[PDB]
Amino acid sequence: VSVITSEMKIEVRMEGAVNGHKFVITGKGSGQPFEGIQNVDLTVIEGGPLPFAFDILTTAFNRVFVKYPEEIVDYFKQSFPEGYSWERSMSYEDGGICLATNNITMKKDGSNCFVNEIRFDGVNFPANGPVMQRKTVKWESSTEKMYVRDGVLKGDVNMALLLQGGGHYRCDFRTTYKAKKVVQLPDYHFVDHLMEITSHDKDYNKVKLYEHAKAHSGLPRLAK
Amino acid sequence: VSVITSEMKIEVRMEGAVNGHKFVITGKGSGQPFEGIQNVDLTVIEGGPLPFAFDILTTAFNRVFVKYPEEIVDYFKQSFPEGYSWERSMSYEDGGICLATNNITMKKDGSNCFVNEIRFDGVNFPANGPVMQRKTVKWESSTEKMYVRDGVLKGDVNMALLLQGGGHYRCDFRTTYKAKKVVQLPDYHFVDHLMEITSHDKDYNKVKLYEHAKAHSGLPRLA
Ligand SMILES: [Mg+2]
Ligand SMILES: [Mg+2]
Ligand code: NA
Ligand code: NA
Repeated sequence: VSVITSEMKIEVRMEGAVNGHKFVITGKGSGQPFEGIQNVDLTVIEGGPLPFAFDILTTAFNRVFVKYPEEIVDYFKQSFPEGYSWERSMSYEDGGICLATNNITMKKDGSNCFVNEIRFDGVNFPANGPVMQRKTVKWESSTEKMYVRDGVLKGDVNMALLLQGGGHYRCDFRTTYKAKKVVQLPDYHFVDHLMEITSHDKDYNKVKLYEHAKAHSGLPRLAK
Repeated sequence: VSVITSEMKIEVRMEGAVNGHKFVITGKGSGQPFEGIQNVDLTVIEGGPLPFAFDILTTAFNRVFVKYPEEIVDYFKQSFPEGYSWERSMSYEDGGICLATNNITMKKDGSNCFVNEIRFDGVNFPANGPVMQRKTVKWESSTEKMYVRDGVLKGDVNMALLLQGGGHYRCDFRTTYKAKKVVQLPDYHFVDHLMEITSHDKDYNKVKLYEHAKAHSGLPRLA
């Protein structure tokens, strides 16, 4: 039985370090689990102004916000109220690499709210690279590949940051999703994503995000 | 001018998380910079007993402890008293991966002591893997390849953990060393390492380490 509702709140707190630079970011937002859309307003409370591209942090700021068709098992909505946690490695093509974790649960009060405890760490970003030079524009849309492995769910996605000077900067995502209770496991499937920074101040101490995500089973066998 | 001396103290504090499990470890030790040897006694003060193999943490607990030949530029000893920091990615063959950083400096009270601030994070370690099942025996010796890249020093090394059931579990290290001041840069070279846990209690809440390291220029051209 699912306890998810159409309108739910989001509370997040991220603590981390990139190339040794420590920072803390908090935020509040809301989302529509069944429509696969969400928003969050972020505020850098420690470590600002960040010396690296804020874009590397955005996907860390919940697959429960995905419109899942009836035919596909929803690993995430089943996991609540207890919730689930995820672990992720984000390997950039120039050697830079980030690891992040998020422990998600719903508040015990009927406030329909998700609480997110996030840790984010990145290292080996070249001083003259697009991340430390803040030359990123946005993440392109993507299609995450979902598959079960040893009783848990994995999601791998080829990501790409559009650069200011044109061209792309690739990053390979490897995520492991772990429900806090036994839930039905889904067959191999996909999750399309579109996420962007809808607003931000000069130094990105204030950032607004938006994401739209939908699950599917890939292209039909027959054309048209 | 180097301010390094033959006998120096070591103080370390590591804060981290592996597969979401938080922990804090502190330690005290000593080393001989010129002989390339060092020891450290570690104590898990938070998060114990650790659910993962302690071996994944040991290389995080200073390349200043390497016997460098006269003919090879020593990037590390030159950096003090200011010091240097390092960043490292440790990619295991089964997908597990760890990142760590260490900010190293010398105390300014004349106590000949290195202070180390370490952050360690690991994710994607399979529940049935040797790390989460604590089936590791030790790290084999190694030879780290040192090369300059964009004004800083990189060190890459093929590492391997001997497993209890026999066989090895490989990990590729990619480290970036950054001096806090301008120092002479070295030519491509190598650093041989031998590190081991010389003592530990049942759950590894108490662990003693030892490392021996020496730099060199590789095999001579002639046999
Ligand atoms: Mg922008
Ligand atoms: Mg042992
Ligand atoms: Na399914
Ligand atoms: Na040299």
